[PDB]
Amino acid sequence: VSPPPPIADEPLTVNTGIYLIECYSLDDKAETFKVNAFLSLSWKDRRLAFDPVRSGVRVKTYEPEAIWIPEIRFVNVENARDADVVDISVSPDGTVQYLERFSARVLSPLDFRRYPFDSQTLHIYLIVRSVDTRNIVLAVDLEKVGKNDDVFLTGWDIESFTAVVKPANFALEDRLESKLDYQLRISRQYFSYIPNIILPMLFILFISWTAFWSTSYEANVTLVVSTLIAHIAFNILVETNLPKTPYMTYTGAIIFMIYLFYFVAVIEVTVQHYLKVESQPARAASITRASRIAFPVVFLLANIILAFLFF
Amino acid sequence: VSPPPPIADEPLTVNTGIYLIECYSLDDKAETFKVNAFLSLSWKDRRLAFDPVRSGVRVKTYEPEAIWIPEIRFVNVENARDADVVDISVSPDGTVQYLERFSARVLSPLDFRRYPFDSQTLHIYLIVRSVDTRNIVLAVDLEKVGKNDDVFLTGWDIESFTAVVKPANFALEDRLESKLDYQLRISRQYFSYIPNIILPMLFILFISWTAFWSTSYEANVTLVVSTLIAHIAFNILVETNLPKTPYMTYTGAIIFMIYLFYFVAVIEVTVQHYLKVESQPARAASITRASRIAFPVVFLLANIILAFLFF
Amino acid sequence: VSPPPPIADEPLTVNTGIYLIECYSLDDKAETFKVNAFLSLSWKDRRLAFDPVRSGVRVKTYEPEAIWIPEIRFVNVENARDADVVDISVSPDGTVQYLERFSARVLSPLDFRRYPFDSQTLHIYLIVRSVDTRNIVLAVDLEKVGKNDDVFLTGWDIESFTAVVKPANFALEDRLESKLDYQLRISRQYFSYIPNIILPMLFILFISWTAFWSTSYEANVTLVVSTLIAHIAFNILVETNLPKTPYMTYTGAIIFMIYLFYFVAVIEVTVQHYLKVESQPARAASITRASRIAFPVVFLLANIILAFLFF
Amino acid sequence: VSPPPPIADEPLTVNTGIYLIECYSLDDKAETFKVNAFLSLSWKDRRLAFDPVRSGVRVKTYEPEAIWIPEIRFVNVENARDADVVDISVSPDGTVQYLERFSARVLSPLDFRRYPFDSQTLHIYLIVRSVDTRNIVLAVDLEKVGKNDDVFLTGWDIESFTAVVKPANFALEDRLESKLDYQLRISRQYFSYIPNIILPMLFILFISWTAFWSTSYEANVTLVVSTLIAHIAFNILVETNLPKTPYMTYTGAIIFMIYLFYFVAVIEVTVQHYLKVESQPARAASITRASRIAFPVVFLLANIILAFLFF
Amino acid sequence: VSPPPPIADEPLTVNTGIYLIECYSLDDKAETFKVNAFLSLSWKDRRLAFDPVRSGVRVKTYEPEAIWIPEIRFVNVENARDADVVDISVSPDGTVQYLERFSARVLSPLDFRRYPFDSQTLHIYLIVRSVDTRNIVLAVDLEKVGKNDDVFLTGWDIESFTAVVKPANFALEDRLESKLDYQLRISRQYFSYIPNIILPMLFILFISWTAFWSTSYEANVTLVVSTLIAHIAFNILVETNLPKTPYMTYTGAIIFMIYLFYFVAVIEVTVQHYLKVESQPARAASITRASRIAFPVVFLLANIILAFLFF
Ligand SMILES: CCCCCCCCCCCCCCO[C@@H]1O[C@H](CO)[C@@H](O[C@H]2O[C@H](CO)[C@@H](O)[C@H](O)[C@H]2O)[C@H](O)[C@H]1O
Ligand SMILES: CCCCCCCCCCCCCCO[C@@H]1O[C@H](CO)[C@@H](O[C@H]2O[C@H](CO)[C@@H](O)[C@H](O)[C@H]2O)[C@H](O)[C@H]1O
Ligand SMILES: CCCCCCCCCCCCCCO[C@@H]1O[C@H](CO)[C@@H](O[C@H]2O[C@H](CO)[C@@H](O)[C@H](O)[C@H]2O)[C@H](O)[C@H]1O
Ligand SMILES: CCCCCCCCCCCCCCO[C@@H]1O[C@H](CO)[C@@H](O[C@H]2O[C@H](CO)[C@@H](O)[C@H](O)[C@H]2O)[C@H](O)[C@H]1O
Ligand SMILES: CCCCCCCCCCCCCCO[C@@H]1O[C@H](CO)[C@@H](O[C@H]2O[C@H](CO)[C@@H](O)[C@H](O)[C@H]2O)[C@H](O)[C@H]1O
Ligand SMILES: CN[C@@]1(c2ccccc2Cl)CCCCC1=O
Ligand SMILES: CN[C@@]1(c2ccccc2Cl)CCCCC1=O
Ligand SMILES: CN[C@@]1(c2ccccc2Cl)CCCCC1=O
Ligand SMILES: CN[C@@]1(c2ccccc2Cl)CCCCC1=O
Ligand SMILES: CN[C@@]1(c2ccccc2Cl)CCCCC1=O
Repeated sequence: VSPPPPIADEPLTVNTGIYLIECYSLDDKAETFKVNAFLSLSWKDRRLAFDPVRSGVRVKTYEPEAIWIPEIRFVNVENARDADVVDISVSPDGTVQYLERFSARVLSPLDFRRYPFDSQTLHIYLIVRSVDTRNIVLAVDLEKVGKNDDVFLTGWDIESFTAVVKPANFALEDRLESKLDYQLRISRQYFSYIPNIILPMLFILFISWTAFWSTSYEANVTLVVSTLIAHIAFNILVETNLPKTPYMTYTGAIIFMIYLFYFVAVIEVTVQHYLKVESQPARAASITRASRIAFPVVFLLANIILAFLFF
Repeated sequence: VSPPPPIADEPLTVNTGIYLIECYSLDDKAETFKVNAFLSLSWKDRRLAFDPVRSGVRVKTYEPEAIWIPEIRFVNVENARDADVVDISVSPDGTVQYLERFSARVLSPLDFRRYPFDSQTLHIYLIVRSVDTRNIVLAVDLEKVGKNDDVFLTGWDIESFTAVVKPANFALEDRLESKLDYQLRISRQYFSYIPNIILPMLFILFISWTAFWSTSYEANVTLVVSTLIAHIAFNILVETNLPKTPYMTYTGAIIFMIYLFYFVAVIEVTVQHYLKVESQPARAASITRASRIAFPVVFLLANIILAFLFF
Repeated sequence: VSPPPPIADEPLTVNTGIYLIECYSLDDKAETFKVNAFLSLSWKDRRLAFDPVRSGVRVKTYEPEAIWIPEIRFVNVENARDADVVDISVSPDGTVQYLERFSARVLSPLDFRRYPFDSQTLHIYLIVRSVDTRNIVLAVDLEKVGKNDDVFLTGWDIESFTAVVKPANFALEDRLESKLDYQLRISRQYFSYIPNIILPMLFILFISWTAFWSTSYEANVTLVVSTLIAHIAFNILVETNLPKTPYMTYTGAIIFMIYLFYFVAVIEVTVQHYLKVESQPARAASITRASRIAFPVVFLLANIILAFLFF
Repeated sequence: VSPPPPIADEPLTVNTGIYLIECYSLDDKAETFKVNAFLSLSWKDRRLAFDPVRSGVRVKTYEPEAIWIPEIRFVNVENARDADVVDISVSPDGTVQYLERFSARVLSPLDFRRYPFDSQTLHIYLIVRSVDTRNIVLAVDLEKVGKNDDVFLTGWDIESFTAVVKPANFALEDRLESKLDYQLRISRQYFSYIPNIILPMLFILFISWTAFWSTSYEANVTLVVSTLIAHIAFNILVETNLPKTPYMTYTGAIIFMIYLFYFVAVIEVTVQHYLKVESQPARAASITRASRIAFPVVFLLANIILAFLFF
Repeated sequence: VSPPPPIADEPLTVNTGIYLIECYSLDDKAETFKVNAFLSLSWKDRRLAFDPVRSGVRVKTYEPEAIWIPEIRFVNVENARDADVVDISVSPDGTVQYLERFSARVLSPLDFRRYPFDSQTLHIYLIVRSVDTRNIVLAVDLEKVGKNDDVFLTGWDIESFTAVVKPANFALEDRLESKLDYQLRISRQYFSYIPNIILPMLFILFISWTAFWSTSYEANVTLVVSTLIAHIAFNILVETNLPKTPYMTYTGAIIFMIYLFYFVAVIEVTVQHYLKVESQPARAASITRASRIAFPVVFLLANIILAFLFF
């Protein structure tokens, strides 16, 4: 239990590898996911070397307390991960192969700008702090980095899991720290949002537009106000599935714009009635006649303009 | 505490058995259930053999630290299960009988396509990793696999609990791994969904169709829009009890279709009024007269077509 | 730490007693409650006997590790209970008095058929597994079974706490198991449901029936549809306080029936208007006149019939 | 580790003191709060006495395992409190000063009758069980009982924290138990309920009363039914912030009464229309004219009568 | 394991430093956030001093049990923090450098008066209790106080993290206590509240004001009551995101005021109809004509007055 000293003054390299067994619980509001994975570590501790011939074994086993093991920690987790050591195997030249299975709740932020058509890059950061008698550095053994074929992140498609090979070394409170960037890349499954949120929301909007083929204020006011309410619901529904971003989300813009198309419609519906009461069904009907086209056209127009600004 | 070595080079076979004591908390959104069960392990460690005559006992007891026990783990769990060792009993020939009682939260995905008339196969996967001095293989002792008669999974009927006898062996990071597939088969209890969701949803739809026996736009608009709102509620209610699937669920299709039957009805209700205002109660009433049949018939028609595509 | 051997071949009897200190968190959806209680155990381990005269003490103390203690476990709990040993007292003849204070979350199912006028029998099952060198059997020391006068289960009245004196012995995976049935009997406090759910729900229904003293379709449709909506709310409110039962609950029937009385009312309201438009205020008014009596009488009739089927 | 024996046969007195550092999470539905406090214990164990002169120290330190410490426990907590021993200090005459810092979730019931103008007395009960070789009794060292000035119970005003000096001694399962009653006295902060619940609820009610200055059934029905719905919302909102009491709460009565004033109003609104249709605007208008006064006066009357029965 | 004694009678100074790694879960209702940080401690324990020349090391390592470490605790946390010791490094003069990584849930109250345009000062209080053989005092090593550049508090902007250098010393139950005030300063990200809550709420209000350009009571009542309902929703939405303050929040005032502008509008809408029925379209229309200006002007007026009182 003290770090393997340098036959010189080289920094000690620890080889890391993560193999995801489960991803689950990608919580958008909290911006967390839960992982369940193999962590693999490898470094040379010459003090542990031995003879295959004399000792008679090709490889020797140790319990974690027996030998020095590098204090590797995750940077962006809620709590210290729950780890369970699975195997420590030393080879004759003093090469250690560490293997734990852990579970942690990771805290990587998401970009909601293109929601629900967004993609994310999840981050799991490995870090290790250098000790007083030598510098420890992390490196990625690509051979030991992966994920099993089952790994299903409910509601998301998993594109890739890779590590940035080059550690970011830097100084944190006196000693030096080595940080590795594992990257889980995912894209949201947009399908459900279509029949659940987007279409219904459009339907109630279209239903509102039939007031342009009506002359009854007593009824138009009921069409336009009733649906505006239904819209409010969908609005609230959506913003309870989402963290409060300081930027504007796509679904948020669309949802907000539609408020305008309701307010303008209530205006037109009111203007039209104001005329009819003053005996002007002529002016009214010419406005009402334009609305029937102006709305769907300015809508299908502005949506195009949003999509542009967003994709 | 080191694996029983081979009188040859055979792999060491561990015999497994799971006996469910409780299933509970089948959470559809998270796609998890909680289990509370006996895990039973059995293998031969010849080093532990003894004489009944001399030693005077037909069977000897050991504490878990005393002997080597195979590191068996669950693949698809949230966290390492909580286990409590109940008994370790060694027989004269060096046969070990291990028995723990554990509880875990298992993570097996569900298929919602036929919801709420769906059936699921829950999976509990046992795995064991081979050590450096021999290969460990899992096997199923059917005699030790079952569930007690109480085991009640609230809201589900339990059909069966069996294991696939043949382990999937494969290589994971250097060493070989042996994985067993225990399978809990359940079918959802569809009853409640009938008076709680399905019928009410139909009733409000039928109530909407009485606008076809009315000439009052001021009222039809109130019938059709008011119920469309009630429908929206049921829609939201249902989609908060369900994970966001990238496929279409039965209840989801039915619920989405009904939106169309609301939008078409608002159209007809509007068309009819447009005629009456132009003085055409003739054309109107002939359309309105067809609707009274076309709707219920196209509905009862399309539902049949869905059920088909789904079952 | 090995079981007291038989001066013969009798099974070892352990005397149990549970004394509830707290019940709390009766969760209807989950069908669990949380308990906080004394567990008391007593058995004879002759090896522990001693002389009062020589040893000078009337009774001797031991720490749990010092002596063999029977592995007693709860059958229907979420996780192994949290226990804290309070006292172990051995008397001269080798009689042990064990006493722990534990807390567990128990998993006993409820019957909702008569909800909210229902009563439940909660179950806490003690179990013990026989060891290889003798059979262990549980028994109830009634003197040590009870609950303190405070024990308040929020929202429920506690009728009784008793144990079934006769253990169910049976064989589970090789060895024999002894199971005791402690029974907590409770009845739901129905009062609040009256002003919170039941009356309001009736009031909105009665408010709907004033359409029978009206000839205005434009208004009846608003009365009947608006209240049907309010009803839907109460329906949803109630079914979020309740697990999804595969049987029909009382409140559920009542709530479902009322849907019918809304659908029929919308029919009558429509029929009446259809006549009036065809110039038939005569036929209309004779129907409308009957409704004013038929409804309240068929309602008060059918409710009686439900109560019957249910109580 | 065995209790200090009596130089006679006196019971051993343990002096207790609680000093709250944090109160937080007063959960009305669960009737729990969370505490974070100093527990202080003091008793005489003569075996521990020593000489200041020879030993050279005015006071000696011990680790909890070194000496016997009385098993003090909380009666009304969810789980055994988390404790962290801060200090054990023995004085020459064998006087022990124990000090832990703990946190627990306490389970004291609340009285909602005057909600939200209610006050509560929270209870923390210390208990200790007598051992076989002498009787232990609790007492309150007032000097060591208090709370820091910060202690802020979000949404409540803290009036006082005191202990009932006289322990309740009694026999529980063979041995004698000593129980102390610490009492945290709080009064609810009623302010927010005013602009959030009470006034809005009144406003929508007043808005409903403008139907008394209207002759339009088509509109009155919309005023009265629409607001009755808004009221239902506030009702539901309030009863989800509150446990289900078997008695009647103030806010509950007020909220329930208002249902009546809606049902009567719908009646009057209907009666008035019934007359007008029979050509009787005379009778109608005389009723409608009374309502304009009868309602506000019978309301402001009945509220006074409730407040009376409740305060 | 006993405190370093004074070469005199000076108090022992412990140097503290906190370096935030994660902030997350700022829960407004509970008034808590979760922290994940380095705690750094440093003090002189001369008993530990040694010779670099003889001993051959520039610095020596110890496990936490080996040496005396000051019992530093957080004042305002839910539970004793989870700590993991990262390093203990002793320098020849007996200077100790302690370093743990901890996570706690902190309990600092927020000021909602200017919500959602508010700023907060979060507090993390370190405390240490003096022992019987000397006084311990805390101090801030500024060099060891900070936060990494990632630290993202979802929905908030982080302005600063600093410590008040001067400890508050005071007496708590016999001994002296030293308390340090670490201060995390944050300002809320108000943006989202604009399109999500504030504008929608204004739009529905404006939509209500179109009743001033209408003469139809049957319709005005529907406009004004329908939107009052939508407003109620937003009100409820907002007050479920917020603790119940005994003071008035900005959003709360605005939301409450708007109720008045609904009640007055319903009055005017009623007054206008009352006149029209008495044949007075003259008086009506002069009132209605003023409203069209009075409302928007008294609104835009009063809002200015609130903003003033609040900022
Ligand atoms: C058009 C304008 C008006 C529109 C009206 C819209 C109405 C919207 C109302 C919807 C209310 C539904 C509230 C939540 O419903 C369910 O209530 C139950 C009561 O507790 C929840 O119980 C569950 O809790 C977990 C999630 O909270 C689940 O995963 C668990 O399995 C389950 O116990 C269910 O998960 C939860 O989904
Ligand atoms: C015609 C149709 C009628 C339509 C009207 C229906 C309106 C219904 C709206 C009801 C609002 C629902 C949300 C209530 O706000 C609060 O939301 C909080 C979560 O954001 C909840 O938080 C609480 O959770 C525990 C209960 O499970 C409490 O014990 C906790 O103390 C509290 O934090 C509160 O319990 C809960 O009261
Ligand atoms: C025009 C549209 C038609 C219908 C309009 C919408 C009507 C439906 C609105 C219903 C709102 C539901 C009120 C909030 O739900 C309840 O709030 C209570 C207080 O927060 C919940 O209390 C519970 O909290 C957990 C919820 O997950 C449960 O597990 C606990 O057992 C229980 O304490 C109840 O379990 C939970 O059912
Ligand atoms: C006329 C005035 C307007 C009237 C209409 C306004 C009514 C608007 C209806 C509001 C319906 C919202 C119901 C709650 O929906 C969902 O309830 C589920 C039940 O549990 C939630 O489930 C989730 O809860 C966590 C949030 O803390 C997530 O992080 C979890 O991953 C997820 O299980 C979802 O997050 C949550 O989005
Ligand atoms: C005329 C009848 C009235 C018209 C309709 C009445 C209004 C009905 C709309 C009320 C629905 C309000 C939604 C509540 O669900 C939300 O769910 C979110 C998660 O899905 C919550 O998120 C938060 O939950 C904790 C408890 O509030 C917070 O402290 C957490 O920080 C945050 O994650 C939000 O705080 C919580 O407000
Ligand atoms: C698809 N995931 C696998 C798996 C990998 C690691 C742990 C568990 C599993 Cl079930 C399944 C068996 C072949 C190997 C493989 O990749
Ligand atoms: C129905 N479950 C049982 C049970 C099995 C295992 C553990 C507890 C239980 Cl009460 C009940 C007693 C007979 C044996 C049996 O299968
Ligand atoms: C009512 N419960 C008591 C109690 C019993 C056991 C534990 C705590 C408590 Cl206060 C209160 C004191 C008299 C004895 C009794 O039954
Ligand atoms: C107001 N609470 C104090 C406090 C008391 C105990 C623990 C922490 C803290 Cl802050 C603050 C400093 C003066 C003493 C005091 O009462
Ligand atoms: C921005 N935060 C950093 C960081 C600091 C401490 C722990 C983890 C990390 Cl990731 C990232 C790498 C440069 C140093 C730094 O401040």
